[PDB]
Amino acid sequence: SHEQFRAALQLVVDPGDPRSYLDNFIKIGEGSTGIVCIATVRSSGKLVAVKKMDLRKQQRRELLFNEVVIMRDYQHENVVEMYNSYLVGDELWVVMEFLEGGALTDIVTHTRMNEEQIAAVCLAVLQALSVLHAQGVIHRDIKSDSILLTHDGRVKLSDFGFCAQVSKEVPRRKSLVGTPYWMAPELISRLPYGPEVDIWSLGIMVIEMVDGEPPYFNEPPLKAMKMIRDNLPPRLKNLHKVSPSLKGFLDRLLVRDPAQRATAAELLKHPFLAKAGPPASIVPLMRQNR
Ligand SMILES: Nc1nccc(-n2cc(C(=O)N3CCC[C@@H](N)C3)c3ccc(C#CC4(O)CCCCC4)cc32)n1
Repeated sequence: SHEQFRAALQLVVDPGDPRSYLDNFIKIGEGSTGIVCIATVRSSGKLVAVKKMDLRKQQRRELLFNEVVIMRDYQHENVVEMYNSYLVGDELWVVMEFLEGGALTDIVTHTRMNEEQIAAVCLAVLQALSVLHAQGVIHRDIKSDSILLTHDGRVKLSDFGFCAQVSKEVPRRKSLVGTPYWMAPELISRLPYGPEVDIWSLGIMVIEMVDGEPPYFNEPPLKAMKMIRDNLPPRLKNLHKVSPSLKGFLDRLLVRDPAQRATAAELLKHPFLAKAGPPASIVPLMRQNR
């Protein structure tokens, strides 16, 4: 029931009304399960971002739990920091860090990134994924929209609306959740899957950074959704533009066998991630000056 769900939420969220100390709401997106705004904290003049998700308009209402239960003040240098969570009226509100460089989607649709910057983004994603897999969490929707930047080129991971916990005891999942063009091959076929789905999506995101779109991004969602199931790993339309180091690194990502996919903890020792430029390398890719 709606009311039982609201009651359960009120036991984990911070009480009261955040509209007391927030104003100048500026809308910035409609991402995953809710709209995302920016507000100023009048008590300080600082800026924060606010994810508003209405319980009434949800496919699965049970998705709202995880990001306030799993990502409850979990700190990490490469993961968007959540400050507070409130239940306002009929919507759940998440207040967090304001990442000012936009999403990575804006860069891959407008410019071409050199291997030195691809390695930077990947180093950050794997750094955060390593810890997230050790603690038992799967992102389950890693893609361009899930990656935010600061003004200084630092990269953080976001959009945990689809994440899940595995930990000990039961260690797998079988839920068909995410974005169609970015998911694993043992996804569309319901099979017990662990953190490795993320890694696969990461590989597809690598493809993004090389071409500006996931394999079969031109086909409608189901038209490609089924299309990847039988096929072998896709390959980039611009493979001639990528060095063999990137190609090897990516060849240990888009492995069809989940038991022969690489693990983020073991992917950090790879050679390609020596090409990782300082975060400043990413800075010229943002809209300040392309
Ligand atoms: N600059 C800035 N800063 C902070 C947030 C933010 N942001 C914009 C979103 C948005 O709508 N986008 C993304 C861009 C492309 C567009 N198509 C759609 C968006 C969606 C979800 C979350 C999330 C979350 C958490 O799970 C992360 C861990 C802690 C709990 C909350 C954040 C989002 N953007």
